[PDB]
Amino acid sequence: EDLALRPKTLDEYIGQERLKQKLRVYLEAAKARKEPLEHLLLFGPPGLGKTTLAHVIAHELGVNLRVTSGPAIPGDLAAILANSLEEGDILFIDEIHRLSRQAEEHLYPAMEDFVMDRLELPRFTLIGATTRPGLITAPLLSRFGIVEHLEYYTPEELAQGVMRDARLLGVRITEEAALEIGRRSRGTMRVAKRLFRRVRDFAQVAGEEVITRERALEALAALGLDELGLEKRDREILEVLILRFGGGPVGLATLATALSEDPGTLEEVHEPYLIRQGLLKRTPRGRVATELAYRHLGYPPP
Amino acid sequence: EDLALRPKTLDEYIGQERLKQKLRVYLEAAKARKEPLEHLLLFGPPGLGKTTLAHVIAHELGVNLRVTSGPAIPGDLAAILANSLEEGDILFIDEIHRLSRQAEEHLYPAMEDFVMDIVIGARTIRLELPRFTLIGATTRPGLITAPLLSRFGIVEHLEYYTPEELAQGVMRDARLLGVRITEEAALEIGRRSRGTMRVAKRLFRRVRDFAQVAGEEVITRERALEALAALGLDELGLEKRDREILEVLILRFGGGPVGLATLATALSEDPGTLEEVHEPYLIRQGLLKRTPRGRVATELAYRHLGYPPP
Amino acid sequence: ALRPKTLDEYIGQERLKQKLRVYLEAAKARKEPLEHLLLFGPPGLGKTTLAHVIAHELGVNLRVTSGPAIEKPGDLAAILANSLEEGDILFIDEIHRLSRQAEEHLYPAMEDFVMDIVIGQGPAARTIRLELPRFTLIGATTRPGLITAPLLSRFGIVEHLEYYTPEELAQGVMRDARLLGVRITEEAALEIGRRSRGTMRVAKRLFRRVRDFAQVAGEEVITRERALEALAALGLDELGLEKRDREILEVLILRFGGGPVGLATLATALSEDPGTLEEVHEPYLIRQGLLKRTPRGRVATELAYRHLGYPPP
Amino acid sequence: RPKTLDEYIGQERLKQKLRVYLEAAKARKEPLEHLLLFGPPGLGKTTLAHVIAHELGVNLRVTSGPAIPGDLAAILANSLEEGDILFIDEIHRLSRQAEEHLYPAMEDFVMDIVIGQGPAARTIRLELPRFTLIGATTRPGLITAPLLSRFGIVEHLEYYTPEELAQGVMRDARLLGVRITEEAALEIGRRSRGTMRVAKRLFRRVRDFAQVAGEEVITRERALEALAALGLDELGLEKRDREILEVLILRFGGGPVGLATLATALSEDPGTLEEVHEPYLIRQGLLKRTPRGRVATELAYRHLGYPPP
Amino acid sequence: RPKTLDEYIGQERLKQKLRVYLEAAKARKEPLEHLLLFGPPGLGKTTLAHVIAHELGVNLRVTSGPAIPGDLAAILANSLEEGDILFIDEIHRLSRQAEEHLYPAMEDFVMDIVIGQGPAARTIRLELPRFTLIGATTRPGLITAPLLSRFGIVEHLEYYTPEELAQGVMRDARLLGVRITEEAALEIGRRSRGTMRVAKRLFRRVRDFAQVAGEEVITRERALEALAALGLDELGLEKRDREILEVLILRFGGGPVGLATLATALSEDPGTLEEVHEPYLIRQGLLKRTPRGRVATELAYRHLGYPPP
DNA sequence: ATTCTATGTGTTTACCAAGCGCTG
DNA sequence: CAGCGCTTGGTAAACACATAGAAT
DNA sequence: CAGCGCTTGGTAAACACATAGAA
Ligand SMILES: Nc1ncnc2c1ncn2[C@@H]1O[C@H](COP(=O)(O)OP(=O)(O)OP(O)(O)=S)[C@@H](O)[C@H]1O
Ligand SMILES: Nc1ncnc2c1ncn2[C@@H]1O[C@H](COP(=O)(O)OP(=O)(O)OP(O)(O)=S)[C@@H](O)[C@H]1O
Ligand SMILES: Nc1ncnc2c1ncn2[C@@H]1O[C@H](COP(=O)(O)OP(=O)(O)OP(O)(O)=S)[C@@H](O)[C@H]1O
Ligand SMILES: Nc1ncnc2c1ncn2[C@@H]1O[C@H](COP(=O)(O)OP(=O)(O)OP(O)(O)=S)[C@@H](O)[C@H]1O
Ligand SMILES: Nc1ncnc2c1ncn2[C@@H]1O[C@H](COP(=O)(O)OP(=O)(O)O)[C@@H](O)[C@H]1O
Ligand SMILES: [Mg+2]
Ligand SMILES: [Mg+2]
Ligand SMILES: [Mg+2]
Ligand SMILES: [Mg+2]
Ligand SMILES: [Mg+2]
Repeated sequence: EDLALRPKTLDEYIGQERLKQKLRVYLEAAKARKEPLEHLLLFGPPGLGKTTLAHVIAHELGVNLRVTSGPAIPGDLAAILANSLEEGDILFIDEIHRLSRQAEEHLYPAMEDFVMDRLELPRFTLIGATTRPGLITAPLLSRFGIVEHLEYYTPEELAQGVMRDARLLGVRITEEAALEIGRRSRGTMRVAKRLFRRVRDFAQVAGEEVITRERALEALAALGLDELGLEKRDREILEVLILRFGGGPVGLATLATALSEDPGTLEEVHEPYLIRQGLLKRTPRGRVATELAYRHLGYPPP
Repeated sequence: EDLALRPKTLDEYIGQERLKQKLRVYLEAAKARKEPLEHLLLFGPPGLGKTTLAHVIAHELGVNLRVTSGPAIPGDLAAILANSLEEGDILFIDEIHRLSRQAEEHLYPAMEDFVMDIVIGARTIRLELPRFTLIGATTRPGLITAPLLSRFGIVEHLEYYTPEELAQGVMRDARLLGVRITEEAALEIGRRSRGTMRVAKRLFRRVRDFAQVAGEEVITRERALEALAALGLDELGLEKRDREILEVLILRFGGGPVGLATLATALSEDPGTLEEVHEPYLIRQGLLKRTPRGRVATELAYRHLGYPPP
Repeated sequence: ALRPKTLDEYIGQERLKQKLRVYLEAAKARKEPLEHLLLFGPPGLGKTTLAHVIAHELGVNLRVTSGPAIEKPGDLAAILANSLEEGDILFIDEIHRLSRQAEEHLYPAMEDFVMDIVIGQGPAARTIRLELPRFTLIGATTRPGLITAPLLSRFGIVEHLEYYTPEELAQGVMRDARLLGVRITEEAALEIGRRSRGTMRVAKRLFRRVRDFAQVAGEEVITRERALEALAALGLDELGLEKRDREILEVLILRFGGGPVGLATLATALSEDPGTLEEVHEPYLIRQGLLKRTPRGRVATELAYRHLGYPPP
Repeated sequence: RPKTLDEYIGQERLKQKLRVYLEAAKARKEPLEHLLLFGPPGLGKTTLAHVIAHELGVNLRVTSGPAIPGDLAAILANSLEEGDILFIDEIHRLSRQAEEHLYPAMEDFVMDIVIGQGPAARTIRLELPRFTLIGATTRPGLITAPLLSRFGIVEHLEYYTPEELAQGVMRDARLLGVRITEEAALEIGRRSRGTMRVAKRLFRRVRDFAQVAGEEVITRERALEALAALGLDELGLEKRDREILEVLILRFGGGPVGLATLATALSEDPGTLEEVHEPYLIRQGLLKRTPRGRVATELAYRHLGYPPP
Repeated sequence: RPKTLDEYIGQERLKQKLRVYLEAAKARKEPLEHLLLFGPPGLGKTTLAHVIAHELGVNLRVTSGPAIPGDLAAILANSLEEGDILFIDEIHRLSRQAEEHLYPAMEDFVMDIVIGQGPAARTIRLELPRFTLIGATTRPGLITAPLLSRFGIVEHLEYYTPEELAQGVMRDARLLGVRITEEAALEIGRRSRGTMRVAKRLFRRVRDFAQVAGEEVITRERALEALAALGLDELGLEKRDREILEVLILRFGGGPVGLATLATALSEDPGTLEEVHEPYLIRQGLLKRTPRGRVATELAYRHLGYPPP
């Protein structure tokens, strides 16, 4: 029924250790003096645990959470702040970058002092989660007390997440299988959950009841994933670059035409992970395959 | 009658073996747990069977399917999601990339958790949607935002077809239309296609027109070859313009690096037309190379044109 | 000006006419609408007249529309759902000018003959699939590279218009004179066609100017000499070159010896932006064989030497 | 909420023909013709619409006149199946723009929809399923001739009787769990103005009096003292209407008076006197509207126990 | 909430002349010429406006650019007194309609008022008292030449030194009742970016860390440990800016990169990188913006402990 | 209901630089 | 071996198109 | 004394002017 298995306690939250230290310090300090938290902002690549952390913060402060969104919302944002906002409650605006300039101009004046345009608003904390903080206007971006950045997870944390999701769903999986699924993940929790669900479907169709390590490996091979998590399309991109063009500078148009691919999807979907993993370089004369790409595909380095 | 005859079941779908070997597993697993399929994205070059596969998936699941177009639809998408969604029904959007960047933000909270953020009036309220499936087919996945592209549970790529699969498609279309055709004629039409099902159907229709005008009743191999030669297609599907491009490259410029503007002006052709209409298939077949110093004709071009290698 | 009404009156595109005749006959025999057609080529070759001729041959109606005319998808929906009957032909000139949002509304309209529209304007908005009659779309464009690949793959028949031989331009000029009441001879028409650049509209323009010159000269029949004098007055060589192209060739032959000159050096010598010399003057010179592009520079061919009355190398 | 036509209280004359029309429509497997229901306010035309829809076995689309021009297309194209029923309460309040968009959809079942929106864009004609439309207006005058011309069946809602009002009071008492005798409900219905809302309100007030009195059953007499304490006659006039008649008869001799002088005498707003109290003084034969003023009829003299003029 | 010019923290260069202008205007019993305050955002121009108003002894009317065209007329008519100060924060956001209504009120103290609400109607010229208008903006570019020409005094706000930021931190600590030493406040001010809000926020974070540690006094070592736990460098660069510099220098060799490639390498939004992290990397000499991409200067190499190019 | 203004986004265009061959 | 010429590729800066929020 | 002529007075029904509202 539910596949987005969100943890509810900060102890169930897994991977953001250096963020968790500061968050625990701030939350203990705010609870010690019976004072509401400062305004908080979360940003990072998609799928890393912004909304989950907002809900966990709401639970840990022990108050209610009022969830809204930027696309959902100028004259509207002045209503939720007073109509259904209690003292100490948290207002969570997910995807806050989409919020209008006029709507933003009616939000930060109510952030420094809890009054609008007098009407006394109760003590409240604003939590904003977005992928593009650069779209938030400087006046609104300057009244955020805490600004935090979400980092990529290590394979062990991804394995822990896979095991927890398996236990909640009711699937018997081994430590090594979860480690393999986490290793093949792209440092992202959502990718790990998706890969685990695909392996679960493969095992269920095959009739297996326990996902042993070899069963996980064969399921991932059927999915078409390397030891680095590369799909078939990424491997084909690297192979075309190495063979058809000698691995030297190519360019976006030439490489896209050779691969029967759109240049935009080659540049904004497939390339970033190869660049992160060190299998590709964006030389000013074009794209270049690194020695790691040569050795990963079983080719003699130049 | 109809010219876009689509298969209805996964058995009639012809040549996506690698994709089907996993799609069958996913559908069987979804049916076993009595749960709808996780969200799906189909992408690839035009003419390979994305919309047909979406309809086939809808038929296989047994649930209804609602068709939407990406260019058709920011706040509207909330209305379409809320008004006309039933538990298990598949929602299908073609050209999902054409959705504005503001209109996918509304799809963000309704794909991982099935609850929407809407404002009434009062204040903000949360509308809980039924457990549905969204299928999106697009040729440019790089125009879909990263969060939405991450919300998709299953992402698949449509690859090209072998000549035998194109021949099977031609035979199926012929038996559906009411035209008799030989195995070898269908194989020739498939070989002259550019690995695309739409191209194969179009070539078959042109050959049928030629044979019907000529008065022939059964399209044999010889009649098919005559019709294809009348169209002006080689054994690799090259037209006359492609042969002209290769001949001018080999003869006038010596086959070496030339460039785009020079080669286009030597042809009295627009360079954009040359690079976007004729060049990609020549590159795919191996008859042309985009070297850093210009366009170069490969040895395959020399052998195909019947010219001595340099 | 004057439009032919049948495929026999259409002057001089033989391979296209041979390909098109069988398609038209087959469509007529099967009592079915014709496949979608795309006509592309350089301007002035007769795309719109071919569309009208095809519409007359099929015996159906023709609705003419322009690419920039359709600003919004609502206009396209109104045209497709109301103005068109079963088997009618809708002609869009300069398809590549269509906006991509409106260009992508045509994929279902041409493949499935259904159109997806959102109506309701608020919380009551919902999607409808307007059914469409089995119409036919003919599209004319000069820049096929600006048409999206899914759209270009949906055209059943795609054809290219070629330049006219001087004899065909002479036949067109003679037809225009006969339909206009003039008494031009064959040699004058052939000369007017030769000075043309393989285009019909320029041939008609030149014939009309020669007619004006001859009429004010008092002659009742346009002889070859009168046509030559009128064309020289208009400023055209025996190959149709203007004065600017002629002086470009003169400068290249003299100031640089006719050898590899390069684009920048020649442009500076001629005091021209090398974005006008390359795309307005060079293409026709290369077409006529008067100029050659070399990895070292621009080379004037021997035919340019002979045409300009200069000694051979 | 009644469901079948036999559960409806007291529209016997209308129900007799409604049964025939509905049976004939069902036998042909064809949607019923468009229906218009006239009647004074307070008689329950929406309940009759619901009963008709249930009898036909078809869903509803309820909408009032002043609801939102273009929303008519939305409501017609969103949730209308084959033979669906659309009920437009207060159909004389529709705007002229919204009125000149419905009769195409009544005579031909085709609606023109604005598709481009925004600036002056084009429209498309769209086909709708065959449907029946029920209209309910209390002011037939504001219904234009073209709008009235497209309605196949036109019927009138008449005032109830003391017995049907008594049945309604019994139904309400049974729903609320209050014990009431037949004659008490008959008295309550008699003192109502042939309207269901008035009968229910009177029953609730009598219930309050009886409950305060600590009585477990409401009999005839207890209803009588409750209605006497409410200040009501055997005809339904309050103390204010009796005061109006007595002022008209005694102070002015019953002759023509005029709105301003009578209102000044009664210390009441002239509009309040004209639009709240007078309409039931008329319709009972107790008052007249002469061009020279307001006159009291002989029925007013008889009712108040005064000697005739 | 500072009140007088002596209580203001650190605009020594501006205060030295502002005191003279205020004294000269006060001695003449005449309001001072309209003043325009330039400066980067976050430096506190509204506090200086309040201080100026208090020193002149007149009332202040706070207004912003997008306040509501006719609201300017109201604020100029009703709430202006002889010598009153009208402060318009964010004055380059003022609409052109309100733009071509304020310059007659600055050069002649007369304004036209629309009297016929509704249709076009007519206007009447009205006389205003002699007042001073104080404008504040961060972007001088959007100030048109006619608007800039009518300001008698134009002055610039500049970034504070670490010592002035330390004084502000001490004032905030005293207001909040937290004991902090001289050197700790100096370190907090040094690790800020010449802005008061940054210093206050850093002080609050150090306060949270010290309170969790259960320390009654924030000394120097506690401040240094807290600011190290925040990933702050001696220049105030966070971990993300140092990572940007490291990626630019190591992965790309420091040469031109471009926004898209660098953002892809950092897994960041290009607009986020350009508008939130780059501006302080510049202005410190650690980054350059070439037409061929972004380049790391020698200061970046020296700062990160890397060998020079 | 139309007009106008803004902002955010998709698409195109104009430098600028680097590299390979010829050169004389 | 030191200009001259052509050819590719990427980076930033313009356009042009929409929506939405505005007043009239 | 029984029409004819005038003079007053009140009652209801029209106008005409505003606002507000809505797209
Ligand atoms: N520490 C964690 N433990 C368990 N699950 C986690 C954790 N962090 C993230 N997730 C999972 O990450 C998934 C998606 O991330 P969310 O927390 O829902 O929001 P988000 O990741 O910010 O969204 P996007 O699409 O990446 S912008 C959820 O299904 C969570 O279960
Ligand atoms: N596997 C298949 N079996 C049978 N017919 C097929 C198959 N794949 C494609 N076709 C036919 O090919 C034609 C075009 O295929 P589509 O799926 O409509 O195009 P597409 O894949 O959606 O690409 P576009 O233009 O980007 S939407 C239709 O007539 C289909 O019936
Ligand atoms: N004949 C009836 N039988 C049963 N319940 C009725 C009847 N008439 C009205 N009601 C009740 O009246 C309520 C609905 O209001 P109605 O009085 O039906 O509206 P209406 O008849 O249109 O009155 P007006 O004049 O239009 S406000 C419901 O509780 C019905 O049960
Ligand atoms: N120099 C200063 N001396 C004392 N308090 C100051 C000073 N600068 C700012 N403040 C405090 O800052 C608060 C007012 O906000 P400011 O920071 O002054 O707004 P601002 O000066 O306009 O900065 P920005 O860039 O416009 S957001 C009050 O609490 C003031 O006490
Ligand atoms: N084959 C032909 N026979 C006769 N006239 C022609 C022929 N081709 C072109 N023309 C004439 O030349 C002109 C070309 O313009 P038109 O065909 O309208 O647009 P385009 O510039 O796209 O060709 C027309 O006026 C037409 O009369
Ligand atoms: Mg986002
Ligand atoms: Mg598509
Ligand atoms: Mg054209
Ligand atoms: Mg009513
Ligand atoms: Mg500001």
